[PDB]
Amino acid sequence: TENAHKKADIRRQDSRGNTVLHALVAIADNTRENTKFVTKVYDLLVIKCVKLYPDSSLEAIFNNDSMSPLMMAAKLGKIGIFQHIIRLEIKDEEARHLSRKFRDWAYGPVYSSLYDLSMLDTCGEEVSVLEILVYNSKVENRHEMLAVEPINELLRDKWQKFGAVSFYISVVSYLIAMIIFTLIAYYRPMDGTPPYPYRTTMDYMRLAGEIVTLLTGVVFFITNIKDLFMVNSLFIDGSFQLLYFIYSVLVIITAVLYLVGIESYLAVMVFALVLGWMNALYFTRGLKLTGTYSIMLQKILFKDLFRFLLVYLLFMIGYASALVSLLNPCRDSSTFSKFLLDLFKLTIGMGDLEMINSAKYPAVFIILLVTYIILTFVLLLNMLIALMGETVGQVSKESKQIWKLQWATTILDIERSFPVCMRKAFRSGEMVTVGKRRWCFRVDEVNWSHW
Amino acid sequence: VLVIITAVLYLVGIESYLAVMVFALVLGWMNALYFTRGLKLTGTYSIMLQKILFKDLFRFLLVYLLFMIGYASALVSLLNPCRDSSTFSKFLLDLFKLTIGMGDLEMINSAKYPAVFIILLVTYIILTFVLLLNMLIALMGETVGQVS
Amino acid sequence: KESKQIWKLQWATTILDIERSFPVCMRKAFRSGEMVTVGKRRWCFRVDEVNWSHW
Repeated sequence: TENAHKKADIRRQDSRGNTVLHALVAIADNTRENTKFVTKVYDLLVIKCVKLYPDSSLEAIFNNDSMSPLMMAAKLGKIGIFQHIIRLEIKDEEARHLSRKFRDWAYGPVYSSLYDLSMLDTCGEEVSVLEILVYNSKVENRHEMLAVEPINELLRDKWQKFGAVSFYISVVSYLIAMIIFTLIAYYRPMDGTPPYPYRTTMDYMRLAGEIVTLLTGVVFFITNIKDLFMVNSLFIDGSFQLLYFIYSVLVIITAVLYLVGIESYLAVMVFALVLGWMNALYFTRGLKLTGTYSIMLQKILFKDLFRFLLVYLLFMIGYASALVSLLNPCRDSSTFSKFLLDLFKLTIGMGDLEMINSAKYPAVFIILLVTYIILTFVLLLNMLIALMGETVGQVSKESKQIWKLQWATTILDIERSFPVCMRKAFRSGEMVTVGKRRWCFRVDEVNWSHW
Repeated sequence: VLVIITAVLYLVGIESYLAVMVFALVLGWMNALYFTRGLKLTGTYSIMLQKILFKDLFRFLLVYLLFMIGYASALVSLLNPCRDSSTFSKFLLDLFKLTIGMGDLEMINSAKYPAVFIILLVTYIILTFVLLLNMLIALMGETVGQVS
Repeated sequence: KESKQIWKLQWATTILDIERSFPVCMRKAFRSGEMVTVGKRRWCFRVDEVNWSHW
């Protein structure tokens, strides 16, 4: 840096557009020794950058991906360089305007620290630190990395302002979807021959409600099966998502049955109406912030019972389609309806069959039915072993990791939902004029030492 | 529960109250078998469990009975012609029998609409089977971390 | 303890049973390790390390 022939420009990038600080982040192995000296060099360079260049700060220079060294440390999952940039308080008094941690007032036992929300909550900027902590970083250390000092309180800021509001809208917006469906059901003409001529304007009004009700079930149906291939118990516990799925299944079944021409759609249609008002009983919990261990369990409960239903129904269709292929003489195209009807009844145990006479081939019907029990009984035990093989070893760690992660994940999805006008309204942090003014955040402390 | 049910039935006018009345009498002398333990002072881990067992099975019964009343009251509303006021007694009687599996029904003929009756009954199993697993997950999601 | 023992054991157990399955001709093909001429040459294996001590 200081020489007599030619100096070294600290601001110089590379072919990757990275400066001297970014290489320090890239080698910052989260160990004992390596987290030590990188904090020494990081303080050394920036002060030297200010002393040689008072106009520009070395942190300001971005990359080919427009990344600060603080922005980069979230990507590569670095902690030691992360916790030092956040806890940045420089004694040099010339590189002071870029210091991060401050001391407001020190009335004895109570210290008033002050962290800047410079890049943590980018209100009207491109991309934030906190967004990369949630949306982009795939490093395991993101559970620890959210447990740094300001972000543990920064996430509690916008949770207190947006959590109670967004939850109450979700309760009302579900009630809107129910009252629509009540007006559909009780105002049906009910002749016995569905569908209907949709020419009456006062019947055209309730016709619009089928667009609202059905497509809401369709969106919930196709996104979750995509989310399976590719349980937010904060608001509503994970038992609701399975139950609302069963609500979603019965709607699209209902939509078929009056388009087939069978007038018995009315039983299923009011059936889901009973559940939907009784699904509202999960709204009475309020809001949950303390993580239990059953939260990770109910994902796998939803993961495999949906697999349990599809392995059921494909087997019932497949075995029914199998038995039609045995029929070499003509057989009739209406037999597959009668195979599948007589096949569902056996699993329940109705015994109201139409084709299959168990008195005809008894020694075969039993040994298929006995093995059908054994197939189903093991798939039930695959549920319990997958739960017992989960609640033992590392559930003591991960259930307090994803719960912290999902709590941070949802509140930023709420943050993306608001427009840019309402974004500036409930913004945390205050303007505190320090130096020779910024949007920093007030943090309280209590300490009995340091006298 | 069986006492207040008993008190209704001889005020309705139905003389079959006598079965339920002596039924709870059998339990009450057999409930005395929990008196033989003595007194417990050492805490086990099942003590906090049995609160949630009582917490949710009471919820499990109310989510049952409100669903049975609600679906029975639903099917009366389908009846646009006159229907009769005594049909709701016959809907609810023929609806309890399906969950047990008596098959002694009076109105609902499963031979009439078989493809609908099954897929409602299959989904009725799936509704009940998950609510049973909500018991076990709430117990397994309790006896691990901080129950110690 | 044991679930992270037999899982390590069975992971090693199966891959050697796969190794017994190939003939002697295909055995030499995907052989790990390299010839590094050391001394006054052998089939050794390269291992990386990272250490900030030892200066």
